[PDB]
Amino acid sequence: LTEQPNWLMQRAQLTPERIALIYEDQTVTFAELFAASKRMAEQLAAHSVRKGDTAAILLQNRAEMVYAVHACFLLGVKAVLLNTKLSTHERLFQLEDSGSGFLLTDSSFEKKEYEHIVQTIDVDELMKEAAEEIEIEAYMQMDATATLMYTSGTTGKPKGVQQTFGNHYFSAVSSALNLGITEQDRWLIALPLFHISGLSALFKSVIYGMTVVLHQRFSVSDVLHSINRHEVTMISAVQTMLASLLEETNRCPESIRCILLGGGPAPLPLLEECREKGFPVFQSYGMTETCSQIVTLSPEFSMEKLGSAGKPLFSCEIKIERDGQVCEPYEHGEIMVKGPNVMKSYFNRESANEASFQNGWLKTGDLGYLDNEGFLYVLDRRSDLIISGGENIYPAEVESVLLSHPAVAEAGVSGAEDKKWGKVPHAYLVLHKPVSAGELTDYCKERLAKYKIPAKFFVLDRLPRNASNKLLRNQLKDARKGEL
Amino acid sequence: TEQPNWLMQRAQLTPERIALIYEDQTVTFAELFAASKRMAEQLAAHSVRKGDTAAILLQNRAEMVYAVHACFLLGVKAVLLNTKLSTHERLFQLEDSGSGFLLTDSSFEKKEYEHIVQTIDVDELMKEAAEEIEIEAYMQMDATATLMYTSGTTGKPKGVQQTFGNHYFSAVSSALNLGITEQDRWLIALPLFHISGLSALFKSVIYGMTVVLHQRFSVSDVLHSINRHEVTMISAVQTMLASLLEETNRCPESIRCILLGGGPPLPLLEECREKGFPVFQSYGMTETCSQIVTLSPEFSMEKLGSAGKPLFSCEIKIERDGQVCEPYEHGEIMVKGPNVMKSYFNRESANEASFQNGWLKTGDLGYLDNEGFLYVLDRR
Ligand SMILES: Nc1ncnc2c1ncn2[C@@H]1O[C@H](COP(=O)(O)OC(=O)CCC(=O)c2ccccc2C(=O)O)[C@@H](O)[C@H]1O
Ligand SMILES: [N]C1=N[C]=NC2=C1N=[C]N2[C]1O[C]([C]OP([O])(=O)/O=C(\[O])[C][C]C(=O)C2=C(C([O])=O)[C]=[C][C]=[C]2)[C]([O])[C]1[O]
Ligand SMILES: [Cl-]
Ligand SMILES: [Cl-]
Ligand SMILES: [Cl-]
Ligand SMILES: [Cl-]
Ligand SMILES: [Mg+2]
Repeated sequence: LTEQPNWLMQRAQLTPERIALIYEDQTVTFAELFAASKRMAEQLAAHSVRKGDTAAILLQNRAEMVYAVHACFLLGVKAVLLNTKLSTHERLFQLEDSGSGFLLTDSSFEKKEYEHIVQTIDVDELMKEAAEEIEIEAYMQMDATATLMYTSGTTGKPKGVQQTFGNHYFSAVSSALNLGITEQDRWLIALPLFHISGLSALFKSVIYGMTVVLHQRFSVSDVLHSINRHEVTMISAVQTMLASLLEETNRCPESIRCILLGGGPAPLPLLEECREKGFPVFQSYGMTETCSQIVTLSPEFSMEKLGSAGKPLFSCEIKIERDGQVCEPYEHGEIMVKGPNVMKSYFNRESANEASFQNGWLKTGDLGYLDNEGFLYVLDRRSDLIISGGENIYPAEVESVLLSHPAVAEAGVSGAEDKKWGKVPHAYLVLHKPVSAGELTDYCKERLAKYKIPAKFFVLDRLPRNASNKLLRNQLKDARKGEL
Repeated sequence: TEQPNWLMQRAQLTPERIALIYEDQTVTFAELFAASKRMAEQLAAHSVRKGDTAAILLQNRAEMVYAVHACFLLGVKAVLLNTKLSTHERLFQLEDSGSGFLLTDSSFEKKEYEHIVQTIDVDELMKEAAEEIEIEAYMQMDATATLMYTSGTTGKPKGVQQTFGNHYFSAVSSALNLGITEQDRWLIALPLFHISGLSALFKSVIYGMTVVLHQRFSVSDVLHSINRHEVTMISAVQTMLASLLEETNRCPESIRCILLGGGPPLPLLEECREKGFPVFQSYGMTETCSQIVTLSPEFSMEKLGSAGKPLFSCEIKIERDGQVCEPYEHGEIMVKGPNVMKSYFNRESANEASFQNGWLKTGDLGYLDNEGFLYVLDRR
């Protein structure tokens, strides 16, 4: 079991002089990281931040933010990670809903807009203060909520995912049983730390005793220099980052032994060149609810199983279900997951919890299927499913064939009411060059069943997205002009 | 509170990975699961039901590995019996453990146990046809997986109840300590009824790692097996380490870790650190389901003859007269962690005497230096 020694505390005790964090070319050892985090904890403690409270963190990727997360752990305070791209309204909603009483942030955000709800605290000025030394929380309770992270689904109001210390621990372990651990391993994070893809590395770090090379943002050149300067072996990335890394290099940096690719679907041709040029890409499937990846695939299988998300990590389980009955191979249904990395429950979401759980299994809201060998193929969100005359239209499928076209930069497919059929597919595009709708229909013709092809076409400057750049399909109708 | 069966899931993930090398045949994990499922079905035919306790009296064989897993797949507590013990020593443990069955073979005399347990000849058992059964696809973390008896003086042997959870966290903690590599293969010439050997079987299904298995230790045999199968991890006691040093000058380049367990010695370590042998000194016991403290080779000159530091998730402290001991101040070593045993089987007195607030009094003595390294002395 029910408790473990604090990960950072014990890691500092075991290997004090291992590098914990590399940011901006400055280095921080685990002993230093613990000292910093303990110091920040004591400084927070002087602001009436008591054990059992809830603190929200609104920060860009800095070394200070790493301190803040650990400081909350050492104080025994639930850390709420806030997406920095949220509107003032969205931030306030999550602040209130989470029951945060504090907001750790800096001068780059308008802290004054939230004083009326929570006690705001500037990180840089907090560290300039003096404080009475406190005795930290030396033990993490495995079933205690460590961090609260909000879902970014395009359906309904965002839910707070309760991630336990146990969840994070088993995420780190399962991943390591899958990827292996060397003493020379170093992980580069250019993804935000308020997202689970970035946050989880901080826990991998102290549990493995592994150095995290931290970047505030992703630039291909800064990353490539960083990889070579620090002998980076592990890197986490989304599709666009991987695509950009291929444009700027012929060969993959020898130092890199793993590229954990997640967050969504990757186009087959992109993966095919990674195979070609020796990029060790690990396709993965996971969510905030699962504390990161829960299903991963090995470069050995990328061609063989190109479109596949892989198999469950050790200790983890997946199944495909439809109307309560388990699906046959290739039979489409809802992806359900299970394992010690799966969240406790959504915070303060009675309806969502009851509905999303069935006998210890989590309904992910994702549609997909398994092949004969059990490899997972993710399809699309169920909520975004389009029915055209009894037939199922997965927007991600049509968006993919549209995206593959050169003149098409962004594609969005939505279900519009039709008389002849239940709904009809509509394509909302952003374009690099102009494309004739004839050449476009003649492009979808060779790649899609007739009913899948978008009846009409629209053109825009941008597509409706939330703070996670996820496409808001229900808001597509409408923003702008459409030609034929 | 539960994980899918390690062997079953491992077989699902990487079916074709070698699970076992029992020279010189090979068993894939898919094969290991198939063999272990068959033996389970054959045992059920002998009225071996879930919740029962079965004793295993075998020496290092592929069939012994199947037997352990067959118990897990059946939901049967496995008692691993030391073959070097006398007959009355095993009879005591059979009575004590509450075993209903004894799995063994021709090398041991059945009907020298039949008057106390129902005996089954594993080799005979395998030849028999049996109906299919639905295996126990889940391991409960808090349920007793194996029962191993304390082979030590100062009292009648106690049965250590080792949970599936204990074994898992054992395997994980050592991984966090030693690291896992795709090309890793562990060599076990130690007896499988001792936790030093048994734990490797669990590392195998959890890591997805090949175990090269020997019956006994013979230095020439081990070195040939090391190079033929490219062993990278080796478990050994000092007698084995002194032998391998007294045979060849150069350490096989394939080996990356030599996990030394049991007692000390000090002059022998220098002969390894200078000869290129990556020896890892460790402090562990049946109670802690293997090692709980290991010592990295890089800090062996500075740490002299130290046990090392606790594995991740694990804790050690030194106590005397109920109070904590300062650095270098002697006292009893006390361990704590998810790899530490729940309780002795049917030993209420020993349980209360040995456990104080989730801490296990080891019955051993030692201290910690300024840098927190464990230096171990002796038993009471
Ligand atoms: N592989 C794949 N295919 C298709 N759809 C996919 C997908 N992976 C995720 N998804 C969809 O995104 C939803 C989950 O999004 P979030 O809840 O906000 O969190 C994540 O995306 C987890 C990804 C992640 O953690 C990551 C990202 C980048 C590099 C590494 C890692 C990592 O696992 O550590 C979900 O609903 C699903 O439909
Ligand atoms: N190191 C040391 N030192 C001193 N002492 C000791 C040590 N170690 C141990 N020790 C002792 O002994 C005992 C215990 O015993 P048992 O329980 O019976 O068993 C054991 O030991 C275990 C070990 C192991 O496991 C091994 C390994 C691992 O870890 O894995 C490897 C190899 C070998 C072995 C106690 O009591 C103490 O005291
Ligand atoms: Cl809102
Ligand atoms: Cl390591
Ligand atoms: Cl459906
Ligand atoms: Cl252990
Ligand atoms: Mg498992």
